[PDB]
Amino acid sequence: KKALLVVSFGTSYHDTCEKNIVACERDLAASCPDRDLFRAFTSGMIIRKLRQRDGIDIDTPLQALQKLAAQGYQDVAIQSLHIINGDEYEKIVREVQLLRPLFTRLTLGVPLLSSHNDYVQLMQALRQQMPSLRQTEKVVFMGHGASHHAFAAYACLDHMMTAQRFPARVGAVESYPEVDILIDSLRDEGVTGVHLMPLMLVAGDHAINDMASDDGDSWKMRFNAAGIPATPWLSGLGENPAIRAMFVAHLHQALNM
Repeated sequence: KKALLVVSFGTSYHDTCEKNIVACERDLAASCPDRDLFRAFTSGMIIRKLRQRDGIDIDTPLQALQKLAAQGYQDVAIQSLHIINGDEYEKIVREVQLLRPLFTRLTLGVPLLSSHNDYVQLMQALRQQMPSLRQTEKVVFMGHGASHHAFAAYACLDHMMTAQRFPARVGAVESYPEVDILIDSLRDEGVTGVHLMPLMLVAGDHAINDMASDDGDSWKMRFNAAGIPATPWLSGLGENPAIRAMFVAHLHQALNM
């Protein structure tokens, strides 16, 4: 009796959830034909909202594993759908370690950016969702998170793209790298237009409001005011099959360790 537990931050937006979370959940479940698929969200705020508005009861990672032990699952494999290997992920690391004694085997895969090779692979994956570019055009990715794990990861990715001349740049909403610096920089280089894409699992309010909207504080209005027309592409990273494949590869690395 084996289980597969897929852990996300969460979203209360059904459509982007279905397109990213569920799509990742499905591929992960499908690569484990002998496991039952279970879900857990981490964000209390999202859990409460789905409960009050939809009647949906989403377990936390602690509630999910306790219910799995009560159902007789002795071996549970867990994959978290995080981009950053940081604070959210370490919280799941602790909770898994705590509840380990309830099971014969508990295994946990790691977030997207957890080694040099993940950065390499993630940049290959991102290249698959980028539209055809004019040479004065670039794609601009919008990350989220101000922790030191998150912004260093965004900077590093920007550092690698720039060095290798990948036709994209990475910024982080209200974090680093800063989009105003990026805008200045792209303007001084002669950038003609940009494609804004979320560097996030799902397209939530950050992507809808801060990245793509018509509010004057959005990244696309600020690119436009700098004379660099911006076209928003509201899709989470879960919609990209190359990213879903990285999640799968991480689940199987953990199982194989």
